[PDB]
Amino acid sequence: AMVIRDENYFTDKYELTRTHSEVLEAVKVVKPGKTLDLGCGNGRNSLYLAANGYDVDAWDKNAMSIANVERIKSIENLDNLHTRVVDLNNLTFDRQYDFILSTVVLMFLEAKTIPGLIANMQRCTKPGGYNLIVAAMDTADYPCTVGFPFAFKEGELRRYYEGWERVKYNEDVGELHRTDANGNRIKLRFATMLARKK
Ligand SMILES: Nc1ncnc2c1ncn2[C@@H]1O[C@H](CSCC[C@H](N)C(=O)O)[C@@H](O)[C@H]1O
Repeated sequence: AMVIRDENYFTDKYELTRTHSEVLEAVKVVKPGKTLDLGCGNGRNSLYLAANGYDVDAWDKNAMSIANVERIKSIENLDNLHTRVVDLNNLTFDRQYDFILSTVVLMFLEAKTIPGLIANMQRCTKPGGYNLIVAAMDTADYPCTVGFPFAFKEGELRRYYEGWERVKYNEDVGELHRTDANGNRIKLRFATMLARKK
């Protein structure tokens, strides 16, 4: 009978990393609706959203991760969560979405993919709908020497989203989980954006 699905629910039951903070913020303004999670991983954001009345397409290239989302989906009876194993470097999609999110994924994709992928996300977003992106940057103050095949330049994500309402946009310094030669978390700027299409 206990129907609450908070940021502890999947985290504690299935040992997932807690729901991304920007997803927890986003849902304060983005109403439940049709959702697309690009590079869903082990599902921390897709399961949280499906459990809270969003209809979610959860896509990733890691078959083991998608099997894990499927397994949890079955246990929890999340009939509004739909998984696929895909390659974002060779994918085009056509449905209309209320909300598309890609959190800490785009830096793993080929540089040639990004302009077309961003264009596809923007085209597949309903007017009034939202896109949430968090991704690594490469800047003079914080070079990306981590080996990501892609990283945003300073101002680049802003420019992609020039005609959108930027509910949140920043390029703040964050940390990777991985550590450097001295065991200190690697520091990089990340483009974080929550944007609403006009
Ligand atoms: N070419 C590709 N196509 C689809 N997914 C990819 C990809 N390259 C990396 N990924 C996925 O990107 C994810 C990065 S980890 C971040 C996962 C999730 N967005 C979260 O916030 O927890 C992994 O699940 C990885 O498999």
